[PDB]
Formats: sequence, structure tokens, C-alpha cells
Amino acid sequence: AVERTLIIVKPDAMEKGALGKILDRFIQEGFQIKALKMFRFTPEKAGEFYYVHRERPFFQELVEFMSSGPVVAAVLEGEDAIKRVREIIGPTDSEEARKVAPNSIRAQFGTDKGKNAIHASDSPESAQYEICFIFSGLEIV
Amino acid sequence: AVERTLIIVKPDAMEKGALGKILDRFIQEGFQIKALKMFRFTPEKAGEFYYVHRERPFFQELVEFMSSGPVVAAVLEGEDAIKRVREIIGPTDSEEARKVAPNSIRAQFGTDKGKNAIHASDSPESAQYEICFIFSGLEIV
Amino acid sequence: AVERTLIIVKPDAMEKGALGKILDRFIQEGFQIKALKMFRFTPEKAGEFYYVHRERPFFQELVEFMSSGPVVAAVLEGEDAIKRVREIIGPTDSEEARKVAPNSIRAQFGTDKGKNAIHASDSPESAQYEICFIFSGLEIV
Amino acid sequence: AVERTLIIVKPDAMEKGALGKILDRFIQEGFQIKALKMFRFTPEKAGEFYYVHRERPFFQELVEFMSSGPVVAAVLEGEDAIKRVREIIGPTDSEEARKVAPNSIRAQFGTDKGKNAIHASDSPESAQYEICFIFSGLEIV
Repeated sequence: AVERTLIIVKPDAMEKGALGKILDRFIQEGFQIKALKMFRFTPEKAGEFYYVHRERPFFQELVEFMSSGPVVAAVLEGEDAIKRVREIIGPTDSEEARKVAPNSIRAQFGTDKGKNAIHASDSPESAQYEICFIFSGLEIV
Repeated sequence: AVERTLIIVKPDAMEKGALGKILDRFIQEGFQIKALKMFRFTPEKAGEFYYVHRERPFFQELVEFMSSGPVVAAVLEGEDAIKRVREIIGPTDSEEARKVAPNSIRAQFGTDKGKNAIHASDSPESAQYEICFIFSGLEIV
Repeated sequence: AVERTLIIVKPDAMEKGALGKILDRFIQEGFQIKALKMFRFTPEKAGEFYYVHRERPFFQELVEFMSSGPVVAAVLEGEDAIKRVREIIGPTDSEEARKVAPNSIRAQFGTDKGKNAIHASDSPESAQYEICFIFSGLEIV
Repeated sequence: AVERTLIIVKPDAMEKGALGKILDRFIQEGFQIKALKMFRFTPEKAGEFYYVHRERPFFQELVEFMSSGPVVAAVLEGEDAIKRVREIIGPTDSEEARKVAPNSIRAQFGTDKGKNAIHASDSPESAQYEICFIFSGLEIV
């Protein structure tokens, strides 16, 4: 099915100068960018975005990191997008990504498990929530 | 239950100068305004907002009217908000509203069935869709 | 000359429930609302908005107050708007406003000099800066 | 001097799939992206953006083209940005760009004089206007 998923380019990848290369990859893989913007999470908004993981040990570190500098979000649309985008980004741990998926976003631009370049929706339920969290319908063009 | 609903002040009420009086009413009724903005629907975006009614005879007239001038949307939060807000706005037909609910928004500021001052979400399912259509999570404060 | 000015309803007036009454007043005085939204200043953005006053003794208190809860900004357009809006809001000190301008916004909804309900651009130069700080051209409708 | 300029990636370059490659170039040239978003000009907003050129013979064609599909704007910051960005994009006519500046944005991704991939502010005065037209201060991060 044609699906929409949310990616967020994280501050580590922003700082490395990888934004354009990352967007280029998803464009060349055939996804339509339906929304795109640079913004800065406040710590409160980062915590709301990541609500489902609020009880995890790493949560405060994640919130701080994702509000530590500007990020860029995009809505990607295409066939099987949620799973296909997860394949393109690679394993959570950027070092594992380098071993098993060398051309994945995280292999190319990630550092480790925390600074791993990019977020993507992990499921249709999270995609629905995450897209609405960042973009209104008025912003989808 | 505490709920969120979407209202939109329509161009007829905007033109009458009723915006402030309408917002004042919902504030005094005890609703929290969680998001608020003036914007202009393009005809395409109005048609998407009203997707569920696309097959109704009045649809093109509605789309045109709701894209004919700027509107103001607000997210209202409170106990039983969806139904309570519908009570405050009154019957669809502003003339009927004057007969049965004289202090309702539509009695006070509506003209007829089409120019009836204000839209409100009609159900929890529509509220979910409508709020996301107009406001991202980043805009709810 | 027809001018545009920026008002911001401050958190004290928001909390008092005065938003609708304040907007109603400017509408009835004949101003066109060209842009309107609820948002929350981060402390950094409040400090940038108030850049010209950064060296004043009250600056940190002002920044904190204006980022302490959501605010609503509006662009008002009309003949001589910058000065006329300043007249409508009244003296900086809400207590003085009650003595000399009883129907002014600050007399009606202000508390003292700091919690004084509303900000308005003080000059054409500040209006130009302030309007752009809060609203893009795309948001003026 | 450190300056800010506005670029807009036009619908021809969007359709060619060049967005990421174009952003990558400006990042690698050392510009800071201070704001970024995808949006769609209405014809009215395109005409306002291009107000200074409203009397030119090509104006309606330009307005139509720039409102014919989504575009992406970015604010670029760096030393001598306005002139340096103009150098990077190359001559107005993409065919001339291919002859004299083969690695310029317009040589790489432009088609002709009208479909020439990208807009950039032509002066500090236009940059000031254009940046405010598309982005508020709240959107610069």
C-alpha cells in the first residue's frame, strides 16, 4: 500500500553536513516528499513526540539530544514506505549498520546507537501520530 | 472525559466583526484555547478538510464559501467539549437557532443555514481528523 | 497613513480570560486583523523579540514573563494604527491607566507595570521588525 | 560581512529530483541553513513575493510557474552570502550557465531561462523582504 512515514534528521547528521545527501537518497529511492521543514524541538515538545518511550532509561538523554539543535523533518510517501524507509536507514546501531548495510543512512552518517543520524516512524500507528505531531494537513503539499 | 474539539469562525462571522465575541464566549464557558490561528483555505484544502461530505449537493458551494476569505480556527479543550461546544453554537440553521437557542453562537452571529457563523467538530472521529488537519502538535500550546 | 502594528496579549491577560474581549475592542475600533496566532515564546525567542531593550534592568524578568505561558499575537491594520492602538491600550502602568483612561485595555485587564495585559509596537521601525519576527508574509491574509 | 539570503528551489528542479543535491551544494560551500520549508505559493502570494517585477512582460507566466507545484525555500547565512550564492547558482539562462559555469546550480539542474531551477535574492534589500515574506523570526533556528 502507498503509505506516509516521518523522518527526522538528527542534530548529529545536521552538524556533519549530511542533510542534502540524506534527502537526495530518499528522493532517488522514489519517495515523494510531501512536507519538509527545519525547526527546533523544545525539550517539552521532544518529550511529547517520544511519549511512547517515556519510561525507557535513555529517555531524558534522548529528549535533550533531540532538542539540542535544529532538526529537519520530512513526510515521505510511497509504496510500503514505512518498512522501506527503515531498510534504507539501517540498524539502530550505526556501527552494526556499517557491518551489514554499508550504504544505509546510519552506516554513512551515523556515529553510534544514540547519535545515529535519523529517526523514522517504526509502524503505521506511530507514523500517524508523528506526522500529525510535526505537520498539519495545511503543511502537506 | 476531557476532550479537544476544533472550531472554525467562518467568513460571514469574520466580516460581521464577531471573532472576539465568539472567542470570549468559549473562554467564559470554561474552555481552554490550546491552539489558535487565522489562515486562508485554498479551495483544495477546504475540500480536503470537508472530505467526508464531498458527495453532498452543497459541497462546491461550501468549499467556495470556506475559501472565500480568511477564517480563524481554534482547538478548545474541556470536559465533554465536543458536545458542549455543539450546544453553545446551536442548530445548523441560524434562523432555527434564534427560535430555540437565542444566546447560541449561530443565533447571535449566524444568518441562515449556509452562512451560519461557525463550524465545530461533530464527533470524536472528526475532531481527531480536523484538529490535525489545521494544527500540528507543535502548534498546540 | 494606513499602517500595520503588532499586538501581543500577554500571559496575565490570557490567564484572566480577556483574549476575546481584547480582540473585540480592536475590531470595533475599526482595525483589520491581518494575522493572528497563539504560540509560546522560548526564552531565547522572547529575548530576540525584545532585543532593543536587552540592556534594561527588567530585561530578564520580561523575557521570563513573556515566555511563561502562551501568548496571542495579531497584526492590526488601519489609518494611524501604531499611535491609535497605543491610545487604546493606555499608559504602561495599568494603575495609571485606570486613573486617566478607564476603558483602555490596560485599565480594564492590566494589573500593574509588568503585568500590563498587552504589548504594542511603539513606532513604525519597531512595528516592521516585530511583525516580521512573529509572522511571515505567507501568514498575512 | 556575514549576510542572509533566500533561495527557492523551483518546481522544475523539484520535479527533476534535485532538491537534496542543491541543498548539499550550499552546505558544502559553507553556508548555514537557518530556515527551511516546503510550501506552495498561491498565485496571489507568488505575485506579492515578486512585487517589484509586477510590470515585466513575463510576470503572469512567472507567477503561474512558481505557484504550479510545491517549492522549497531556505535561508542561507555566511560571509558575502548574497553575492556568493548568486555565483554558485550561475547565469539566469541555464544554457549560458552550461557554457560558462558548468558546475553551477543552473547549469546542472536548469533547463532554460524560465525553468532555471532556483531563485536567489538579488540584493540586500530584496533579501530582507524575501526572507520575511517566507519565514518569520520564529522559524529561523
